[PDB]
Amino acid sequence: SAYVQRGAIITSDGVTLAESVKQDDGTYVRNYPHDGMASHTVGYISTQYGTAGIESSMNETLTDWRSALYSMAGINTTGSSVVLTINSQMQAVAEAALQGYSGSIVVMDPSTGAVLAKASSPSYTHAELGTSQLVDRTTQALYSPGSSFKTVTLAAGIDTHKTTLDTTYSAPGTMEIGGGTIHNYANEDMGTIPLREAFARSSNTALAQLGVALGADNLVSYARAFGYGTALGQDFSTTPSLMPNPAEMTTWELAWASCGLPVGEHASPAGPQTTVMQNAVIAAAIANGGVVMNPYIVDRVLSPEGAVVSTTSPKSLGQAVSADTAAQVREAMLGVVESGTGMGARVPGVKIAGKTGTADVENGNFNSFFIGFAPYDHPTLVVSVVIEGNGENVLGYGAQVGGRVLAQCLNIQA
Ligand SMILES: *C(=O)[C@@H](NC(=O)Cc1ccccc1)[C@@H]1N[C@@H](C(=O)O)C(C)(C)S1
Repeated sequence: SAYVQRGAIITSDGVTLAESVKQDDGTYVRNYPHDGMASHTVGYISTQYGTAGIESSMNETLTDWRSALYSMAGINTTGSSVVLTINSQMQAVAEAALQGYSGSIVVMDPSTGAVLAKASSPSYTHAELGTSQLVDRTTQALYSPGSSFKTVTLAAGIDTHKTTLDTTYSAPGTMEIGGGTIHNYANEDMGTIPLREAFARSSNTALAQLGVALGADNLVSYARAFGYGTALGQDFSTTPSLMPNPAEMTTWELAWASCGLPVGEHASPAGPQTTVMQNAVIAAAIANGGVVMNPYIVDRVLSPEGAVVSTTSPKSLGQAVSADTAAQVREAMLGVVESGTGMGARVPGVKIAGKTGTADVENGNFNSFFIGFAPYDHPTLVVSVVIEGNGENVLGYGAQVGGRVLAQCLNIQA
């Protein structure tokens, strides 16, 4: 079977990232041009390091008594190739934006869930497998989403008709909720302000009240309608994002969960805990009139004849919030970037909307998050980013990175 030629893995814009080369021996050596590009996505079949990506998720596609003879094991056959949805140019954009940081970025089409760029850092080359990096931080690492999760809280509060963007909230520096103390960043007392402004400035005190008003059943149900609990990806592996069993939640737990911090202590997992990919699916469903799409990364499969054997169809995971709700959420996210905590994602000449977040992790470090879309009117791309601080002060980086990736990718599209 080592005399059987495996198919190629190609990008949407025709860049071959994996291919088989017949050696004088007869056997084929798996080669990888542009080694280092989209490593986690392209993947590998390694005794030592395991399996990952397309090499393994499309393994069988890539892989008479003519069958006995090893000498004819090639004349008879060749494996079918896989054309990804990844666009090599957008992929380089994301990879360059991650240089010198650990974290990840996903760029997707909101109307279909097609993943156009997917990158994790640090990365590696296939050549190195011959000798942290291996974790795919887009899909197989979980993180506290922090305030990026407030997009869900907000969408739920509006969709259930429990609040509006102009409804005022008290946003004090600290407040006591269910026996515990919720606090705004730097205990900033913002006074009484509309929900749009609490969202823009990312007040934990205000969003925690929305959380408590919604209740645990509503917060979980809406998180799940956005994809939590699903192994996202029609043709790639994502670890499901997690929420607790609502019945086990406490009011304080619910308060922080509504701001993206998981503090639960119970049999079911603490939440929320998200993947970067799940964050993208939320941004996309909001940009997409509330319709959630199951992301995908294979466009089509080709026979060795350079012929189309199948094409992926975009598929919905359901409608998480109504169109009217999504339009209000989009307007709120535009405010974050225009006058709130996401001002760093602004790029002159383009209109960008999103939501930021920052979350403390182990050893006093923190992570920076950004989800968003562009252009504001008729969005054609969505971005999700995490920049892990790991000692460095990365406050605001997710948003700077997100806006720049969005703008560059839009130019690529033009
Ligand atoms: C949501 O992410 C909130 N984050 C925090 O309150 C905790 C935190 C942890 C480390 C450093 C700073 C804050 C609020 N939203 C973020 C954000 O939008 O990035 C703020 C930093 C604005 S506070």
